[PDB]
Amino acid sequence: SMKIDVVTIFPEYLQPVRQSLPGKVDVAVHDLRRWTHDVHKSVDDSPYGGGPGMVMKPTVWGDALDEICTSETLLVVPTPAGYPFTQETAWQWSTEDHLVIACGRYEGIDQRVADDAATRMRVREVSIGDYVLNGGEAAALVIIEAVLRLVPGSLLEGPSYTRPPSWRGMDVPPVLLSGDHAKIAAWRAEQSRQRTIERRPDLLG
Amino acid sequence: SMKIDVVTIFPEYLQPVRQSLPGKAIDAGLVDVAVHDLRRWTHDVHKSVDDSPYGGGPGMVMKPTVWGDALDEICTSETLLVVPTPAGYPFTQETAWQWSTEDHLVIACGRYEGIDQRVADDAATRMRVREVSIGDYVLNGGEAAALVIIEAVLRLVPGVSLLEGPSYTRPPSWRGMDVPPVLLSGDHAKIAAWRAEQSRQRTIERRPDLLGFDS
Ligand SMILES: Nc1ccccc1-c1cnco1
Ligand SMILES: Nc1ccccc1-c1cnco1
Repeated sequence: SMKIDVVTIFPEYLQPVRQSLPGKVDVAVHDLRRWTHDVHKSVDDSPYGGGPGMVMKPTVWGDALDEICTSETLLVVPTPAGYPFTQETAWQWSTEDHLVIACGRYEGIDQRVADDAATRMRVREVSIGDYVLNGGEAAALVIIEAVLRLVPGSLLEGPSYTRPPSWRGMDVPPVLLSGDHAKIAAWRAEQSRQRTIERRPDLLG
Repeated sequence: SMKIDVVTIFPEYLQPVRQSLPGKAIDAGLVDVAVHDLRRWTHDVHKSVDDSPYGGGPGMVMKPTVWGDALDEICTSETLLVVPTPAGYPFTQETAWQWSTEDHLVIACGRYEGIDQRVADDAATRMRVREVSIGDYVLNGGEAAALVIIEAVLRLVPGVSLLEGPSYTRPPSWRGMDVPPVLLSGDHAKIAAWRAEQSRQRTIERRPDLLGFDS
């Protein structure tokens, strides 16, 4: 049984993932503006030390996490400056009772929010890849998907084929129709080797 | 002006593209994003898009016939066909910059155990095709990757190294935690330096690979 709370100023981004799950795991989405202070519902402010963009306010985020998090919570913060989120990470988090995902803008959440939370609960700042998003919402979607599909409920993969055996002048590799399953395995292994060399030589060292 | 077509068996799942950066870009007319139900190109009553794999293995493979018809209608020779897949070349910031100047992106979202390889092979005889991974984690399908790609690319469209260090804003003291004094000093040189040192610490600790170190 896993509970996921997402906090975001774009709550509608996450509805189409909440309404996708089967046997209700529970996924709840919260509008950050619930915890604003002022009639203007301000969530960000100018960065100390100058610079472009805006930093998300610690007083707002602090109130939101205070309400939603407990000592058992794993607080996940998608950020370009995060540790890499991997399948290993997904496996670890799949056994957790409570994930809270804090979605911020690219510019960031005041660092004191995470630092303060970390004195009471486990906090994980994570990046899903080396590209820049405008905010953490899309990364939250990726994390939610990768984690939840592992909830009870190396080399690259090579090419796959299905019917028909011949399509637009291209035949399915005859070995796959051979009924020689040791040979098929060996062929697939060689396809995986070639593809890993070509596309992901980093995986080979 | 850019056109993005997304083809998926879950068109409703691509509706998050309607807010945030992408939504604003669409509203401002800098991009048009159209989502297509793959099952529109089926002809049987059960609208079957998948079948069991040749050679054996777990799960199902998406049929080339349906994809071929869909891509025939949506793509031209100028199209950049994007296929998210765990076995793809890495999608990076460099890729996002490159695709940001494209006139037409078509994103094919796969489900089950993948799309028959001949779909990509056939398309490549007629247009540029890019199979890409957005990271080494396993998704159920290409839909979430499409959303990531769209966001990363659209924020670079005209009109729309080292890790970033910590950022701070008001108030200067919060829960007994103070903003680093150097940031309040207005000394642009000392601030630039502190920020450089923070990023170094963070990059070495979290992403040593960026600086050419192990793990
Ligand atoms: N660029 C970002 C901006 C804001 C929140 C997360 C990210 C992110 C996470 N992984 C890659 O990018
Ligand atoms: N795992 C997947 C399954 C289907 C379509 C894309 C992916 C993917 C791409 N990059 C990471 O995951």
